[PDB]
Amino acid sequence: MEKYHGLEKIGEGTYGVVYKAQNNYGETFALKKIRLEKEDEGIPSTTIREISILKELKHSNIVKLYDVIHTKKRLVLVFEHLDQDLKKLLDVCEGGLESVTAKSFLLQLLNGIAYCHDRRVLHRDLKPQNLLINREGELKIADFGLARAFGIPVRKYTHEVVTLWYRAPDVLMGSKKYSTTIDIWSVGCIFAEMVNGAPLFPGVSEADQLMRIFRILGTPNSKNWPNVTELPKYDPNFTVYEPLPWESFLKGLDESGIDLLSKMLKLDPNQRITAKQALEHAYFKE
Repeated sequence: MEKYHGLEKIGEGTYGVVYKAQNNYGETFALKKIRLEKEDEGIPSTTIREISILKELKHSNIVKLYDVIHTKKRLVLVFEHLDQDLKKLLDVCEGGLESVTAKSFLLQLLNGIAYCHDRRVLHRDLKPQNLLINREGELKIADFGLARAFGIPVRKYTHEVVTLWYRAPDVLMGSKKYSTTIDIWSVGCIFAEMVNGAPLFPGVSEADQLMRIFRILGTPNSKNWPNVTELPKYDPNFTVYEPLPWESFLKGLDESGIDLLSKMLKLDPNQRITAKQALEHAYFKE
């Protein structure tokens, strides 16, 4: 294909396997084989087009897309290559990341998200595994925009489970709206995880996920979430929980850090801080 050789499996993304490869310039790339919704139904032309426009996303914290290779029921995406990801790093660490590093990862993640959100490009699947990191501690987000083009599939058991951990309450309760707020919730979860060394809400199912959330942040109500009642899977019979003190589940974060984090994990999507507002927070000036 396109003259690439030396493939080498290097992981398994949410849409297929990822390989490290080289072209005929010696230069390295990451090749993602897209395994999609209906594989036997071919790849619609609108999909090809939607993906190819993602080539305009050019920013220091977004994994660059170089080429879209479409061959007889075989879609391959050629991406910038990075040798490490945040999940792998969190896995080996005990107690999380040092504050200075957490901050730098947080800053760079926000910058990437902000650049995309300004162009109406959503992720809808942010998680540690999609945050790629190079030698120099630079962070690049992978997979922005693929959910819109490919749709979000129900992944292999072990993957769907990890995915729940970063899913906003409104989404778990049946919302299907287009929103930038979905990504900000994921950042909050990622933020908490860098400080604690473990996922903040590790549920095993949607329902379990929602309860783990409410058990820590409080159950929704008229004051904290007007119109939550409009969500399809909302239930007024939710066992009531009062919110826990931020300090109790955020290991000596820091004052400004807790505040910023509290703005990300607002249950009401409409009150959730944006990426660009987050970048203005005193946390990053300290």
